[PDB]
Amino acid sequence: MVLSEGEWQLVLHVWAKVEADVAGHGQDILIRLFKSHPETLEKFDRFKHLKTEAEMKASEDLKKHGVTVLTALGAILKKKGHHEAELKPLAQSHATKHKIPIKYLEFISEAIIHVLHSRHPGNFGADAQGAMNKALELFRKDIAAKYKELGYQG
Ligand code: HEM
Repeated sequence: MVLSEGEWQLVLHVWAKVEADVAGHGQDILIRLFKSHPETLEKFDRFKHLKTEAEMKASEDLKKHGVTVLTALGAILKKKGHHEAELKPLAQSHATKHKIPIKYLEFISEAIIHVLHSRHPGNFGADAQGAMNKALELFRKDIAAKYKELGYQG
């Protein structure tokens, strides 16, 4: 898979909007993921005690982790597909430490797209969506490759 320059520009255009409230987005994205796919919460020792949306929104630590996740993702997308060095420490931790199947990266991808629509009603069109989808798909495929490289079936 390869994106056009056009597609990458739309991805980065949308990302600047995320970077205006990273905490806000990172918080909503984690919560969306936890709500839609509750089995993902169980992977988080620090958070799995959070039963409901209202509890999740009042956790400062969940908000902080959202910043962590979006910071790393942002550094990756900014590379426009030349992201191998950024991917390695990430593939390493999520494969060997955290034990996250690739299927869960598809779920958080869907969460990101949803939050982007919720947070940017008039901004985020069919085209930007198509671009973000391809960018996230690229990330998922290349991280799946790095899992296999480390000996893991993602
Ligand atoms: C765009 C997707 C993702 C990015 C960029 C990302 C990034 C990160 C980063 C930077 C960390 C902290 C350092 C590390 O442990 O590697 C982290 C920790 C973690 N990630 Fe992810 N992650 C992603 C998706 C997921 C998903 C889908 C799950 C589980 C369903 C997951 C589970 C975890 C866990 C359990 C930790 C350790 C959290 C802690 O207790 O501090 N990640 N992730």
